[PDB]
Amino acid sequence: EKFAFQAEVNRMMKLIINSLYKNKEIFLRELISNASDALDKIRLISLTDENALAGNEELTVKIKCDKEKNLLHVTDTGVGMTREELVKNLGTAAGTSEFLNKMTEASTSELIGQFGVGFYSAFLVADKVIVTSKHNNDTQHIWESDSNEFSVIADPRGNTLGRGTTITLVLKEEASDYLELDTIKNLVKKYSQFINFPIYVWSSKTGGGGKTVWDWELMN
Ligand SMILES: COC1=C2C[C@@H](C)C[C@H](OC)[C@H](O)[C@@H](C)/C=C(\C)[C@H](OC(N)=O)[C@@H](OC)/C=C\C=C(/C)C(=O)NC(=CC1=O)C2=O
Repeated sequence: EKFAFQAEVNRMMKLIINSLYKNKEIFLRELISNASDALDKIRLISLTDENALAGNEELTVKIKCDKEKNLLHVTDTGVGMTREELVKNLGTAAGTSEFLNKMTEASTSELIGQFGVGFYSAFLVADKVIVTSKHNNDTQHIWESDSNEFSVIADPRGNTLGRGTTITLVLKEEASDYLELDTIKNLVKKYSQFINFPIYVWSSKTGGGGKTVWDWELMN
């Protein structure tokens, strides 16, 4: 059922990702960029095929800090991924050479994005990463990994996303700060530069008369 990452690829990625230890907050920049790409794709598709947005009529990025469960969620209503794409694109050449040539013969913070491995920076702050996704052409599925092995299963909750993807991070004890609204809001704003889609953070808001209310708060 489960899978294991390629021995050499894993080892090399461990070193690549670890080199970003002085600026771990970049994982959020990468997840936001990924969401932006998924949203650009569904937006382009919707220009000629309006029914493409039927499963969820909105184009947004919504972030939720679940202090109660020690989880950080980054959800987009982009194009989503099929079960095969989760297994194939989050599980697997001599292209590694091209990556270390860029490493040694040449910055890591700007190379991961270009090499298409920025997603893995999530492991800088998380012991486990879960990817829940729903694409128009398939049912909702869940990918899970501890950075060494991974598995994919049909989501028993059914199609709850409508369309899109949720990146769920099980935060390391030393990354509890990322559950704080102020910290998350600050980072989102710092990394919501060229994203042409609204990004929200589920937050507490002043409700008046001493009342506290919760709602999505626009960051860009
Ligand atoms: C150019 O596309 C990108 C690729 C190539 C490829 C895998 C694209 C993918 O093909 C199935 C879909 O077309 C695309 C819409 C899905 C996302 C961007 C997902 O994010 C969300 N929010 O859906 C992301 O989930 C973690 C997919 C894995 C990301 C990896 C391994 C990475 O590190 N960098 C990548 C960032 C990218 O932008 C990357 O490799």
